[PDB]
Amino acid sequence: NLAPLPPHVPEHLVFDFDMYNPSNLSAGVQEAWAVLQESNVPDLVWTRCNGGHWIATRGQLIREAYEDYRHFSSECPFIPREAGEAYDFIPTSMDPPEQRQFRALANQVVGMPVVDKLENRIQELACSLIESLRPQGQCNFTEDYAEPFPIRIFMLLAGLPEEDIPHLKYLTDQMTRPDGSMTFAEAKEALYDYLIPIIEQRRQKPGTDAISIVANGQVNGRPITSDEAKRMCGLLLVGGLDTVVNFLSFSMEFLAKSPEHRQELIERPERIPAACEELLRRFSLVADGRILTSDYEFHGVQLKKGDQILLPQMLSGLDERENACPMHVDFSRQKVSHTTFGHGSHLCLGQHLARREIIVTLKEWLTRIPDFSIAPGAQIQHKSGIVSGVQALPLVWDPATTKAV
Ligand code: HEM
Ligand SMILES: CC1(C)[C@@H]2CC[C@@]1(C)C(=O)C2
Ligand SMILES: [K+]
Repeated sequence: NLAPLPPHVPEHLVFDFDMYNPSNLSAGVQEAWAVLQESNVPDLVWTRCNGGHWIATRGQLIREAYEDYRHFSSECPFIPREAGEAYDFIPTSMDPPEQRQFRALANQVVGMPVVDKLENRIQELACSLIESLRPQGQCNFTEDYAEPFPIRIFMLLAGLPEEDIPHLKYLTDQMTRPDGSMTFAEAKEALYDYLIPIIEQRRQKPGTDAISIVANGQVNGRPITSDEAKRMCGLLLVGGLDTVVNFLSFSMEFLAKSPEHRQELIERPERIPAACEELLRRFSLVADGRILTSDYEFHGVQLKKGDQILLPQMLSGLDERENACPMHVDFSRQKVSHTTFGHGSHLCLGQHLARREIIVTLKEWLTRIPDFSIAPGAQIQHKSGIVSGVQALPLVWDPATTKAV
């Protein structure tokens, strides 16, 4: 259903793309979004779906807008509008200058030095999951690896019990791919209800877990408030539970369908980090945006104060003006251009954790289960939203072709 076109939006710029249910979804979600880059589609279009909003369709505009926080504010960064208005996670809902003191604190719980200290446990968990799967000759990848591997690591980092995963995962998914049972505001209220007593507990009796570190932290040398600590911890949980989880499934679906790409990584393992970057480009998965702070003419188009603009991080790397033959996965691609982890002052703080999780997965899986395929018959379905994903990924292999390490 289509919101009436506002007076200021030109009719020739209308392209009614629905970011939560794109027309071409059955072709694969990145393909469905890539319809925005077909030959006669402008660089900046308006969709009347999901309340009405702009979409930048090309890397050049996506990058420019993410650099210009004075015109394109993160105070309302999600479509639809009621989700963006309710969204108050820190640091994402803040612009410079005030955003930066909170980044610095977040970076202390998810930054490179923390990832270094988690390295052994990440390795161990990946190995244990894959060894337990190996003799079985099949798995449901999304439930059996893509979910438990990154999520258990996050719950370890945060000092949260694993049995809380089903509830937290349900709430996080309502924020990014809602099934309709909860609004964003209701899912956020429920995440905060979970965190409130845990934050108070850990301010009274600090531990060394991520929640204690945020809740007792300072920002530019003054103490964080309880409310700030909640709004930061909520975001960290969303990052831990609904990013890498989805990305792994796109990457493994691809590797299951492409024996020659797996053979490349089996024959030349040194290539894994490069392969991780090219998969992060091809199977990019996030699309959020910004709100106009004022009336502003951008690339010949009159934007009005309060308009929302979706700036899909997914699209920059898929743009043939950034990467030739963008739908082709080439592990030797010379200049891998992408904004998969975002761009500008909100560049992902979890990207070092994400890459370590991805590269360990590829190394440890291909080492033990070098040969596998999609279960015969399976019609793999994607789902689209703020973070896109894979509904189910049934894999099979012959245990005789596997290796214990
Ligand atoms: C493949 C995995 C990941 C992708 C593709 C991803 C992508 C993104 C993108 C696109 C943004 C910027 C959003 C904006 O500008 O509005 C971002 C921000 C952030 N992400 Fe990641 N993310 C991933 C993994 C993680 C993980 C594992 C964590 C935490 C455990 C995390 C924590 C953060 C935080 C805290 C921010 C906010 C930074 C700020 O606003 O200054 N992300 N992520
Ligand atoms: C868009 C994101 C991937 C980024 C980290 C989690 C997420 C859903 C946000 O709310 C900011
Ligand atoms: K808001």
